[PDB]
Amino acid sequence: ALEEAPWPPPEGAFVGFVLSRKEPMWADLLALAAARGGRVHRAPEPYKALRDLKEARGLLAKDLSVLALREGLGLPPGDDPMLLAYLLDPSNTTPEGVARRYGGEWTEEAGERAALSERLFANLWGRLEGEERLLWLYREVERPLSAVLAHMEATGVRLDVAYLRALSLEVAEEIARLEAEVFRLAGHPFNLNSRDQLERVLFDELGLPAIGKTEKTGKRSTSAAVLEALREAHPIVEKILQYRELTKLKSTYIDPLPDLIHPRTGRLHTRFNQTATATGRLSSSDPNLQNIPVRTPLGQRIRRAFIAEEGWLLVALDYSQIELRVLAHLSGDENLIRVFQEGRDIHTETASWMFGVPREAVDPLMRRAAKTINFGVLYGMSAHRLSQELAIPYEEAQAFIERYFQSFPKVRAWIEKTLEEGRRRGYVETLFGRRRYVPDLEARVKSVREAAERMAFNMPVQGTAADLMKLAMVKLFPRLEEMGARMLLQVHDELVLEAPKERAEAVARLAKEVMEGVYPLAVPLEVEVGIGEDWLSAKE
DNA sequence: GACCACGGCCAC
DNA sequence: AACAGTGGCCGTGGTC
Ligand SMILES: O=c1[nH]c(=O)n([C@H]2C[C@H](O)[C@@H](COP(=O)(O)OP(=O)(O)OP(=O)(O)O)O2)cc1-c1cc2ccccc2o1
Ligand SMILES: [Mg+2]
Ligand SMILES: [Mg+2]
Ligand SMILES: [Mg+2]
Repeated sequence: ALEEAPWPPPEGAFVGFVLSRKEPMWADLLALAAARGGRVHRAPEPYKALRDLKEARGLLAKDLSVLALREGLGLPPGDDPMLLAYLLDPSNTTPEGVARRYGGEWTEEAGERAALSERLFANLWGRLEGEERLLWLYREVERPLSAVLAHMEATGVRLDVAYLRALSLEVAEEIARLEAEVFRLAGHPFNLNSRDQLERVLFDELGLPAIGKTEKTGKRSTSAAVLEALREAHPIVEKILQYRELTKLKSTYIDPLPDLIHPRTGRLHTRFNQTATATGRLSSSDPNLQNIPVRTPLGQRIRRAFIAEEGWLLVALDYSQIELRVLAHLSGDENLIRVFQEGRDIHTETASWMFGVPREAVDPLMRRAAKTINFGVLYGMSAHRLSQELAIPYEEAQAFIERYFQSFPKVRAWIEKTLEEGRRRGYVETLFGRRRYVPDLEARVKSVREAAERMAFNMPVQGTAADLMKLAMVKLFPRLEEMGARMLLQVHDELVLEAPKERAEAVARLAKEVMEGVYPLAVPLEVEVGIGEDWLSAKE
């Protein structure tokens, strides 16, 4: 940890390493070091020294394991003090912040990162002695999960590049037509992408009324909620919303994604961040593949670009009404449990209410609208906003929210119990004991307290569902290798797999069973599954 | 070139 | 916009 011994290190040492850049699939490995006892080992040539390691044990283990897979080396991740910190407090999200909480410094030298990994592991493992529930989540979920994510990251997903490039041009021509239509209505040209320029045109030059203001700077907002509020008080607004949709999808997905294909795989490689969220969810970045478009007809065209290798099929599995089922288990609502022990669909039921139509005539776009509504209401939405999203008088929306919860009395009782317990203990917890600390529950400004309250009772629900999915991933991944299949993506309550066409149907059937039986609840988990040549087909 | 705050908006 | 929650990436506008 200050003293130096010749490479290689002894078995079980802690590793540090420096990458030329944050993405492991794209990084040059600039330095590799390892630490054990009172000694640090430094490698003369980093790529060769990788061959010597049996596992990756230390800070950001998964990242080094991914780079090793890229080179054809099986170097699974083992212990990672970031995972210990994240289980102790999920505000622990980066090495910089962990080190300056638990007794070190994160620099840019591999040998220091290795010596830091050594101490940070000893400190945090000691803080976890006696937290049997957190130790369980570390050994049975997070640590084995890191290996699953490393393989997902190194495998990647195939993308139809020539398609997206052709699509970029069709979208550009439609963007330019819309720009010209707005310029004409404004009587002049300007930067439609400049929020501040648009504000002035809409609210000063034209007379349009300003419905709301931005948070930090108090400017007149031009957000969709504001604009759609007057989608007919001027047609220009209508075109602006269509321009925004198109430019958003072009600059975020259509244009950048094609330029991210890796030269040695032919595929697109995301990163699955395991200590990035306050609830236990994963996140995805560089690029985010958890927010690929899907809701609009153009977003659908984009999602179709995600395709199976030649000779394989994509398999898509998605839990049914997942947080609603979890809520049933957590709250013990007899009436809510029943709903699911009878195969009812509350998303479909709210849509039938919303659109005045029998359950037989709800289509997939209707039910999507009802999902946002049902979860909006659930987690604390206000009567006022609902009346505005649903386009109905204030008093009509007040009432749905009343009936929504009368249905299931035990829910509000579980909310209040969770908060009281969170006020007493400092934190709220998932079914498996994952914690989120929420101090503001006893803040003296109502607005701050009530926000903390909404964050606080959402966490056990969203975080239990994430625990279940993570555990499902951990159980499923060994069965996929034995069938010659691959795990490609996770989108919170959804998995995408890639399987040989000859094994696709068996793989689907199997993955569904594992997901549904991951951890029986007081309510059955149902999983929808589809198979197709592309990401969209598989979700149908 | 690198970093940042902000408004805004995609997904779950 | 807002008494829904959880993320990450865009362009703009700005500094060093
Ligand atoms: O606005 C939201 N707020 C929120 O907190 N979530 C959470 C809660 C859900 O259980 C979980 C998984 O989401 P999801 O798989 O899409 O939905 P569900 O599992 O409940 O239902 P199903 O699979 O169709 O049967 O994500 C989702 C949405 C939402 C709204 C929407 C509209 C379109 C497409 C997806 C959507 O997602
Ligand atoms: Mg679902
Ligand atoms: Mg889903
Ligand atoms: Mg730069």
